[PDB]
Amino acid sequence: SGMEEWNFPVEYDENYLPPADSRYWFPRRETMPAAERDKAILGRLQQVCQYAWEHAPFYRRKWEEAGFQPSQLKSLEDFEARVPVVKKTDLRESQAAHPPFGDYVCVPNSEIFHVHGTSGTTGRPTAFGIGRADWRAIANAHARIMWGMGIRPGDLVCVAAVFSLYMGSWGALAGAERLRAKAFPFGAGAPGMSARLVQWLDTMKPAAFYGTPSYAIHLAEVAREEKLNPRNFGLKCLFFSGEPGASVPGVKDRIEEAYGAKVYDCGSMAEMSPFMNVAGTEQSNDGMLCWQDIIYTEVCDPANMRRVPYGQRGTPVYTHLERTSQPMIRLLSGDLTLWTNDENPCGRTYPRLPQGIFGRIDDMFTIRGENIYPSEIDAALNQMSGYGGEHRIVITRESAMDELLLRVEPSESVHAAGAAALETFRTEASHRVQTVLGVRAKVELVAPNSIARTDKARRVIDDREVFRALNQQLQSS
Amino acid sequence: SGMEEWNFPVEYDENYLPPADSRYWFPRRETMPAAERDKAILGRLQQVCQYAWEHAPFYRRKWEEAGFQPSQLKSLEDFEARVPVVKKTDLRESQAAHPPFGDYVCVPNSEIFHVHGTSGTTGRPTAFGIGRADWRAIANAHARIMWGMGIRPGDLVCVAAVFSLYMGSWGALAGAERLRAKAFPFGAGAPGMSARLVQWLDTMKPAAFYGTPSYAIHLAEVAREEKLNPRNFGLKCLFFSGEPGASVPGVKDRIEEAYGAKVYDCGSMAEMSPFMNVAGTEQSNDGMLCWQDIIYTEVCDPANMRRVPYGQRGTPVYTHLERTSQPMIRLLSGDLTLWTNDENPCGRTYPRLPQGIFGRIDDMFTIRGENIYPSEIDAALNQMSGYGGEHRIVITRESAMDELLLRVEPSESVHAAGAAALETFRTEASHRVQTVLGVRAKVELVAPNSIARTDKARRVIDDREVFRALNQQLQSS
Ligand SMILES: CC(C)(COP(=O)(O)OP(=O)(O)OC[C@H]1O[C@@H](n2cnc3c(N)ncnc32)[C@H](O)[C@@H]1OP(=O)(O)O)[C@@H](O)C(=O)NCCC(=O)NCCS
Ligand SMILES: CC(C)(COP(=O)(O)OP(=O)(O)OC[C@H]1O[C@@H](n2cnc3c(N)ncnc32)[C@H](O)[C@@H]1OP(=O)(O)O)[C@@H](O)C(=O)NCCC(=O)NCCS
Ligand SMILES: CC(C)(O)C(=O)OP(=O)(O)OC[C@H]1O[C@@H](n2cnc3c(N)ncnc32)[C@H](O)[C@@H]1O
Ligand SMILES: CC(C)(O)C(=O)OP(=O)(O)OC[C@H]1O[C@@H](n2cnc3c(N)ncnc32)[C@H](O)[C@@H]1O
Repeated sequence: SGMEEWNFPVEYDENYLPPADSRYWFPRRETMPAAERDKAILGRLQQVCQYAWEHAPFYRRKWEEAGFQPSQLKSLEDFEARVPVVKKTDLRESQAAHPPFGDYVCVPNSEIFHVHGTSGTTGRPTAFGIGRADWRAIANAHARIMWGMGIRPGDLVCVAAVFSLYMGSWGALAGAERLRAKAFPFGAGAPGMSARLVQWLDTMKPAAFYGTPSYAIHLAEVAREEKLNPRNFGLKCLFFSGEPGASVPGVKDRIEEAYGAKVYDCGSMAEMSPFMNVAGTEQSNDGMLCWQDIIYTEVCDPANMRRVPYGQRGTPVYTHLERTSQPMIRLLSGDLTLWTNDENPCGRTYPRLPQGIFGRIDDMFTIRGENIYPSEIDAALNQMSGYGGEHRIVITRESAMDELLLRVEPSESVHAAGAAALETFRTEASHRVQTVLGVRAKVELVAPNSIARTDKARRVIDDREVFRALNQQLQSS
Repeated sequence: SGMEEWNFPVEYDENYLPPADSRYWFPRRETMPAAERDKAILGRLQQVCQYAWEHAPFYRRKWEEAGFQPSQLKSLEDFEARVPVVKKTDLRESQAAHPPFGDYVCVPNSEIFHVHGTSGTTGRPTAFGIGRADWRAIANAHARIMWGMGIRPGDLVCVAAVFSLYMGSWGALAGAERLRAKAFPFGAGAPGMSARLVQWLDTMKPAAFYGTPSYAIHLAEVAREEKLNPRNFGLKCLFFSGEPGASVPGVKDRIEEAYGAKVYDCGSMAEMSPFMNVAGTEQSNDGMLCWQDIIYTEVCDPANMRRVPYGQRGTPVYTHLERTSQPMIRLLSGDLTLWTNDENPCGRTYPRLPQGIFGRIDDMFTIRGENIYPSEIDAALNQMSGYGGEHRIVITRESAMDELLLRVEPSESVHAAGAAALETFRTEASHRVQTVLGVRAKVELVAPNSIARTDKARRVIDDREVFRALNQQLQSS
């Protein structure tokens, strides 16, 4: 095949840096005939499915009840048709039965290097247990993809996303470290951090910046209040993940204008680290490329989980080709995208997402880069005695970043107990909701029976102008 | 000497794990006769001074004006008497002239791996540029010291300190990673993080925890409001840095009681990463050991910068023995400590700080693990037109963590312009002070000429009961 350092389990040369003239970090893997890479991906899929069958009782159970065995994997058509999709709810149930990391972890406990996770659910939150070898594989894949964006060794890379449970910032960091770039992990989340960060960007003048697209808009506003020019931060490129925006003109163009630098979209899911497997390149700067030999992406018809033709829309379904810990095999994203397989300006022979990722097959939405499930807001409110049985969700972006508004009904008893009791229920609901979601929601009370009861109810209003036209087009096609 | 992996520049075996029965990660370095290690430290000091002379115009300039050359370094007595101490203000001036990392950086730009830094000063803040090889040296030294605390491979290690500019959390992380412990970088600083963290500690039940001592007290209070038992977090040990507390009975004992686990003190300075060079051990659990072959600590008489005898108090002065990037040679801490050189319960032949570190030779104080210079609060306020020329500083710890209160005079003109103008000056002073300090200060206004003018003024009142007796004893001896 000629594919660079192509084996499972993967074990990249940590000293490899491509020649300075090279556009591609791995010229063969990135430009080889797609049909040839597809033969190699099938070969890999077979090893990964065999590996999961032997080390993941989660997959053995799932595949047995679907009537699938690794011996039945003969083509990519067998892969889409026979292998059932994994849902995030299955992953959550596996961990409830086999904590801390489910019976899909595969690796022994002694191999676990970092513990990360997610927020958003009531009950026990899901944990990520990333093996030592997978951390190196993620670092190596991200450095390759960041090289694709024009980021080079020695470049100062500002990671201005929270360093906590979430894989986003850790992935951009691990990528910067492997690239021999000067990683600058400023982080995020403490009120006051933005005013200090703009001083550090004016002083350090990094070549690259990573965060959420809306945070970069917020930071431009902060730099101006701080009497700083964001055009003088020395930025060559900004790359974002966590939410839609970097492939949306009314978002991307405002960032390119504020900073005078190119913006790159990247990012699938945290369960899919290396999450930059979907990422734009310096020449293919609009939307994202599907880096198929790192993670195998299939854009699927959600009714049958089969690949849609190119030029068509569907839901991304992902498979780890280079992970031994918690490998995801056909994980259903639930997102929507249009994929195409035309000639890319950068020369990479990868499928493309020309407008990035937008929209969902379910009722999930994002608030400041955080996934929000309305069923989870409903479960959190129903755990409260003072809850009056009904609520409404209003999403706005009146300033640079999202605001989540909850209009909650108090019980009649709480309302009768007076203004003090009412205010106590509101603050307790806000505390409970924030602990569950991982983000601050704004909570307001309405009259005890003022909201309509529709016994499934559609409680969410997405009032974000920047996504309105995109939400209407999902209703046209 | 028999000293394990003893060379400069250092290059540790990344695959080395000590035998499971071993108390010491490096038995020879940790238990060898002190006089023999001292001969080796002199040998190292000579290489480090020669290395700085060739690669740091900062040190060449400093030593020339002090009348010192590496050829004059023949004994540890020559080291204390001839080599002038480095002050943090010199480091700040070197960076103003030779940004980004001063002319003490030594390594070429291509070697820089991580950019960190500090807060606390008006103007350009000081940056840390840590080389790739030094990051490995820090990871390796911290894993050795964490092994000394009884932390073992496979142990889940919760790092509940902010992941941003500060070296603290990064150092505990790098240490956990090298130790083959399961690093759990939860982080800190976003309001709401504590309520979620206690859920994660109840669920993940880590063996070890890292943060500030007061944060662990705050977190115990949060676990109780969250209806959780902090005694059921599975903790074996908590290790802290950033502020005094882990060697103070009225602090340490409340933590040991709340969690039912041993507490370890550690931490010198962020400029001195690996900062755990001063750290307690599982058997020498009270106070800290000076791990002399990692960083050379000298407890000095601040009038002449010469070592005080054992049993006496002085200021720690530190020297990097295993750093090529920004190596610190005789950096004056300005802190106070009592050092002793008696037989240690763990068997380590190191000098000991039996009561940790407490007190300063200057007016610096700590607020929630953050260094605060009153001269810097004065400089920040004098940049404001609405400032009335005077203020007072009140430090309290009424709840689990410090509160910094500023009583600020508005100008007569601002006071005459009314309640609106007054409130505008207060909010702007609070914003300016927080941006400078890196921590939220509480700002209250007083009458335009109500504060006494003493043309140097002593504006700070440390009203923290937990440090009162210790502050009085510094006045006795
Ligand atoms: C960052 C985070 C911890 C803040 O918590 P929160 O409830 O949203 O907090 P608030 O809205 O009250 O904002 C607190 C501060 O965090 C900042 N902030 C909010 N969302 C942020 C984000 N996604 N990235 C960076 N900073 C963010 C705010 O601007 C504010 O600081 P400032 O007023 O000094 O500017 C939270 O949004 C989060 O965990 N997001 C994770 C999603 C994510 O970023 N994933 C994608 C990886 S790029
Ligand atoms: C963590 C930090 C960013 C918070 O900023 P701040 O101005 O102090 O913020 P606030 O006092 O308004 O507190 C905001 C939240 O951070 C938490 N917090 C405050 N100081 C903290 C600390 N040192 N460690 C962890 N969390 C901390 C608060 O408890 C609060 O969360 P909660 O109400 O949900 O519990 C700040 O204190 C800091 O940068 N400290 C660095 C010093 C340090 O920790 N160094 C030693 C390494 S161990
Ligand atoms: C991608 C990452 C690691 O930053 C992340 O947020 O992971 P997470 O698993 O928490 O959430 C993934 C979901 O957020 C949304 N999302 C993430 N990145 C993008 C993106 N770049 N564009 C459009 N939506 C995105 C998608 O709906 C996706 O299903
Ligand atoms: C040690 C570290 C990396 O956490 C840190 O805070 O580094 P920094 O350079 O910012 O500040 C060091 C100062 O904080 C105080 N400090 C840090 N750790 C301790 C400690 N363990 N005990 C008593 N004081 C401490 C000392 O006064 C010291 O001078």
